[PDB]
Amino acid sequence: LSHVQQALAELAKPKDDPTRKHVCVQVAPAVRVAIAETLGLAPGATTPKQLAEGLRRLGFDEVFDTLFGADLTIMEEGSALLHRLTEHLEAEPLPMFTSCCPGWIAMLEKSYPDLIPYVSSCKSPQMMLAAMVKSYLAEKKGIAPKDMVMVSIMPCTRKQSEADRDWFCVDADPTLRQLDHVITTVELGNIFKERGINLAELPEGEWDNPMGVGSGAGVLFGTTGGVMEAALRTAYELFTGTPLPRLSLSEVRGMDGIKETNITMVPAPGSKFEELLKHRAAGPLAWDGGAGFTSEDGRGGITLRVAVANGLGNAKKLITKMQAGEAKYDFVEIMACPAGCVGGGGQPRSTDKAITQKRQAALYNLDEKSTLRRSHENPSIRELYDTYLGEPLGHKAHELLHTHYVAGGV
Ligand code: SF4
Ligand SMILES: [Cl-]
Repeated sequence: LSHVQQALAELAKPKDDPTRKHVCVQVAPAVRVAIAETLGLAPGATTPKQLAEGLRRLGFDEVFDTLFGADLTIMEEGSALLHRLTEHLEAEPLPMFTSCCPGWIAMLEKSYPDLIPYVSSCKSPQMMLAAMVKSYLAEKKGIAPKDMVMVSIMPCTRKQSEADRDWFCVDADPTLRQLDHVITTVELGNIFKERGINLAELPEGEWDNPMGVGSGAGVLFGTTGGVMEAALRTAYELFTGTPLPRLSLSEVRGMDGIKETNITMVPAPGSKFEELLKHRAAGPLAWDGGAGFTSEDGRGGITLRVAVANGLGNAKKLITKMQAGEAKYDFVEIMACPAGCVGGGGQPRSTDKAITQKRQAALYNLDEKSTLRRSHENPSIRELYDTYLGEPLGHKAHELLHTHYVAGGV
């Protein structure tokens, strides 16, 4: 039985059935914008809450926004970056690579195992949310993890292999998956139509909060610009005490699918970061000790060099020049898909050459695009850490939200 068939089997069970399980679903933003195309409509032609209603009509007991998991990734990865930056100032290496794309993680383990220490140990947004629901939420609702089923709807054909990583399980039992089944945008679209469900004709439903209390998806109003940018912002604003605006990446000449930006950071006055810049300034990626600037009275500062690679072919050319020292970066994100997740392998096929641009544009409302969201300000995220996880990068956070990598692959 395919994973789609297994999830549908769990849903086919009446809710009052003695063997019925608590079936949960989480949905990626890339899915929500592209799902309307399965009806022959434009991207974004169906609202988020219409999809929520549709999923609830399939029989899901919980409907979650993957963005909640993304806030956890931003928290952990932002802290991780700040940590590595900190220990490199006072003399887990640099540059740091992000790790949300399983296509990158796969290529990392098979072709570049010597780069493993440089990669963030953060789990993906979907896996963090999954680990959370079968731990915190299970305990809150008095449900055994074995009686909870976690489904994700993804734009990606690789998110199942990510989920199937052996140790992504509960209490060292690899049969108790943190995330059981992954369904693609087109597969979900096919399920709706085969049941006569038209999303565009549905009323607005509502999301569930992974914290098990309150209303909404447990995510505040506004946008972050994605995990990488928000992780950067997290580190930046703690380091400088000043807000980081939305990033504008510029294309690197001579390199396809590579974008970059330079971010200058002056430590906040009186901070530990100001002490470290002052009191001390004298592998496969040996890293030049950083890009720093200073001046007359000692306005000491460091320049964070960031790169983004789409996709895997273009990424190899970047790594080559990095090892050659021709490309110098501190923070690198590698996505397997040329257009990123909005153009993932699980997305509808279109004749429109600009379909990925339409998807991106329709991702959020002009209202939401104008408002900056910060993960550490999310009351649900604050509560989860204060009352359950402890500190980011800590013991509990490492066990539930972090992972490891295997040289040679799995
Ligand atoms: S870039 Fe492609 S392969 Fe990587 S996470 Fe996004 S959809 Fe999946
Ligand atoms: Cl994810």
